[PDB]
Amino acid sequence: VPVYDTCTVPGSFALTFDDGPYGFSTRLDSTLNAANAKGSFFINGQNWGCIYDYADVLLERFNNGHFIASHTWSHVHMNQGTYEQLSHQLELVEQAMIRILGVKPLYMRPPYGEYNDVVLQVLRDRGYKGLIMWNQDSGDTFTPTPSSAQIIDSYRSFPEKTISLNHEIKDFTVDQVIPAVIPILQQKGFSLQTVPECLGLSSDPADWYVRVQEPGTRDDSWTCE
Ligand SMILES: CC(C)(C)OC(=O)NCCC(=O)NCc1ccc(C(=O)NO)cc1
Ligand SMILES: [Zn+2]
Repeated sequence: VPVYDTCTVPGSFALTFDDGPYGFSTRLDSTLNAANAKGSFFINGQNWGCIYDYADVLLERFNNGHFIASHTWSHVHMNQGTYEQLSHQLELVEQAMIRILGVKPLYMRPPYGEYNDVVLQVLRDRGYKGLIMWNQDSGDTFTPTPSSAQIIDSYRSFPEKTISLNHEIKDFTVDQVIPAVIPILQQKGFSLQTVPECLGLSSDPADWYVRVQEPGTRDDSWTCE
């Protein structure tokens, strides 16, 4: 399975967000949508909330041209897992997306940026088309953590074709950094694209997923317990 860390489209720039959705996600998506900016979201199943509790955010995201991909169910260190454990960690996110959205993801980003040959083999066997890394880190999960002002200033020098790592579980990323950096990036000529678009893969959202069935209605299976 191909590994990607840099966009190819001239002028493109990918704002990407891990570990969500979260309690600030409707604000984040409103900010992106107001600027016609597209985000790439690498979601968990049970990590900072249960994916089924975020079904409405997920449906908005899915229907507004944002890219949704897997970050594993439990945010595991994938190099420590057996083939079977990793398959289960991916399957569980696939199943949530099937129930909520009717589709399976075709892409994923490994927690901690950690992957090996077992990970790549599982992704191949499960039909994934790519493993998505990044090439600039906002620093929003560094510890000690840089200030929002510092992170915004770093964004002023991230070049074209950046795939930037952010975490939407950080309130200041949603409320301070992204509202400041969207105009910085758009006004200097960058196109805020999803990762598949910026890789010269498809710009059609339907090409980022595999349709399985019609979206389900919430029932007692929509649980992480
Ligand atoms: C147990 C918990 C989960 C609390 O934290 C950790 O152990 N962190 C280990 C940090 C690390 O090794 N490298 C830097 C890094 C890059 C990307 C990601 C990631 O997954 N972004 O979404 C995480 C870390
Ligand atoms: Zn993560």
